[PDB]
Amino acid sequence: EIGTGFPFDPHYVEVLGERMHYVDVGPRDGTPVLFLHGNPTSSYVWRNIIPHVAPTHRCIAPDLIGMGKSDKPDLGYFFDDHVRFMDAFIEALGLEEVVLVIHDWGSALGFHWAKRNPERVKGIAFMEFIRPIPTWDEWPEFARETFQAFRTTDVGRKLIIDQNVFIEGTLPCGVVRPLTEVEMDHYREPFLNPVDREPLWRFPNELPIAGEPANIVALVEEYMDWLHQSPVPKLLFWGTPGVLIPPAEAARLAKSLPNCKAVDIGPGLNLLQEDNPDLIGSEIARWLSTL
Ligand SMILES: [Cl-]
Repeated sequence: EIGTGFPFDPHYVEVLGERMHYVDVGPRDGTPVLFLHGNPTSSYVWRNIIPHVAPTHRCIAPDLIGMGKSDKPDLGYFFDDHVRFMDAFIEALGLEEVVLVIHDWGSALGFHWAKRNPERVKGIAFMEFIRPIPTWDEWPEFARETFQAFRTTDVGRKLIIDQNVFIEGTLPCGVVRPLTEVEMDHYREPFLNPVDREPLWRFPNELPIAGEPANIVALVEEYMDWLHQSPVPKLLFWGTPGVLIPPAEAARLAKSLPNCKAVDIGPGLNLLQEDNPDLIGSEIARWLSTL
């Protein structure tokens, strides 16, 4: 039974005029472990991983601005807006050195932060993360047509803003096991008002695919170059068939990235946390003990 509950007291901090919500559990001392979720999830995606880590480490898991239980201002919710809010969140909590556990757009946030603050990062655990996607040929027909549809201000907004397709359609397609309606309700909660679904649409329009948008492709190429040269301890989780990171890509990264341990979680698509939380949390705790 994969737990469906979210038993964490809410914490809030004011960041750039907006309230950001975060989970904060574990001992107050030591190096903190910072969990960054992506699209279209929240700290909820970490709920069954954090308990493997909280016995011996501080766990901080924020909700991105406009997502989860964080405030929802009238922004475009560009990656750049998320960079500003996450930078500020980390300083507002007074974090110095951290370990990162990051996923999907959370990973783009983490890597881009790590690149800009390499002396402050003691380890990075990552999974199903954002890397440049050279061609649409890498995706199957349905995914290709859907995400190409997403990347317009007409049909894309109709699908994601009006019809809430990213939550009701895409999200369960990123999990091998069937999500329950209780879990779905936790993922749905932040976007019950359609005007609040703006981040769900801007994120796929930011994905670095076949060279566009050029600025996001450049930013991501930068932090990937950094990641290939830094000796920071790395822990890569991957599954089969995977989505952003197919088994061949995981193998490549496992050998080419310095100081990288790779863990096969078994069956998985994008939300690896929902398919093997026990192994992911267990391995993160284990890996942490070696840092
Ligand atoms: Cl996305």
